[PDB]
Amino acid sequence: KKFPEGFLWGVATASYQIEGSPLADGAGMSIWHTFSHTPGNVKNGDTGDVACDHYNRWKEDIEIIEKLGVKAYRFSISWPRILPEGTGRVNQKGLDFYNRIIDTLLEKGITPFVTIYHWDLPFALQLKGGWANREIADWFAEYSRVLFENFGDRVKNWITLNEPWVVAIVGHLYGVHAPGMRDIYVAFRAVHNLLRAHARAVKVFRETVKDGKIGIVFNNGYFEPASEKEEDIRAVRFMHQFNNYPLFLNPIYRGDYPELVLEFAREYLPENYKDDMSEIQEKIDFVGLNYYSGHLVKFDPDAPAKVSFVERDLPKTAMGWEIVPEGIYWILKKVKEEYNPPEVYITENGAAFDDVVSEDGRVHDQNRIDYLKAHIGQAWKAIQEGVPLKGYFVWSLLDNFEWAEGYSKRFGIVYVDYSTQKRIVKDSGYWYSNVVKNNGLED
Ligand SMILES: OC[C@H]1ONC[C@@H](O)[C@@H]1O
Repeated sequence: KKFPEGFLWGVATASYQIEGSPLADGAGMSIWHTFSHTPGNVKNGDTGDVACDHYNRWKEDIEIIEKLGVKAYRFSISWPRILPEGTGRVNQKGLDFYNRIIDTLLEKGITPFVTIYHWDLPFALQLKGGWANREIADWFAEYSRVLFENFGDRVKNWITLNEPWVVAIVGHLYGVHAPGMRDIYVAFRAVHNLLRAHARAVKVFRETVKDGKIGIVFNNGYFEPASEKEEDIRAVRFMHQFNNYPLFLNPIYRGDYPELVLEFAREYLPENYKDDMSEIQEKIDFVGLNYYSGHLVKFDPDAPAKVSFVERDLPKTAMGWEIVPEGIYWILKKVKEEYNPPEVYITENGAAFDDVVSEDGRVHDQNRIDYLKAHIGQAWKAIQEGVPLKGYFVWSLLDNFEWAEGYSKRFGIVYVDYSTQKRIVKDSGYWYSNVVKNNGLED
């Protein structure tokens, strides 16, 4: 199964998950700093204080990417390293950190994909309401503009937001991610502001980087119905419209939220939200889709949104996520069918397994090889049926801080021994390196 000429094989990380040294060199606090330093928020009190120490070990890590012959690296920039107070003052040492990474990658022929926002909002902006405040569209545009002015001569591939559904709903409704709120009205104003801020950033990108491309990344699940009942099929319709790309792409491409999202959430959205839609339709260059698992879904009259998940005894990862490789083909087809974006990337796909270093000094993660191979094959399929998939990114290069799970979930194709900071390329890493070299699968 060979991929198109020029297909980008990548690996992906995020600033707070790997860097450590959150307050180094004049950096401002982030909301993940204050959230993880609040007892009870993160499994066994884990924080991003040290993480993978990538803040110091960045050169070695890139050298690993090079040695694996991986062609593209998706990483994110810590907003508070660049603007410690969120707006105003620019921190040169913050710029220098990412300049060195950028220059290094280009020297080695690796393509940088920069995620502008992967969840580490400056604490100083959270004090002014964060994603709840309409003014964040201005704050975000200013931050984006600084990035473009400083890095846009070298970085040509940009992503505004990582998984804005998670940012809004997990952060502001479920309260399990920073800033840790549980208010459905705040959560939907966050959804809306994330859109407005994304669109402002695209608009300034067009004034600042006349040769680049910019897009946005969404999380997606593969939802199937529990039965053939009408109501279960509809529960699936709502879950795709709410949890997957349509919550955002329907505004971007059609100028309104999806119909089942409005049925559920119109009372929570700002009163004149439609006034912002023509601006939200700012043209984007690509869609990034993240994908991990599938979910059986059932109408449920008692559930908060009239939907419950139902367990299936399929193979699961350490996260307890059902392994459903056909979901990545489905989401790929669906996105072309619904919005026909000109380019698509799988910006994250991967798995967490309970990896051990064997006596042989190796990490035999056949379970992860099997997971990757299966999904890469289904992505291959989608390409054969005309989906303009331009790239595929494994989450993650490294084992890292898995948010509220802390270090207990390992997604890397490279093992990190946190006691020593030693990297050990896993079997899956060697395997993936062979698929990049061959531009696809042997089977
Ligand atoms: O849960 C796995 C990944 O999902 N997408 C966002 C990442 O930061 C996260 O680690």
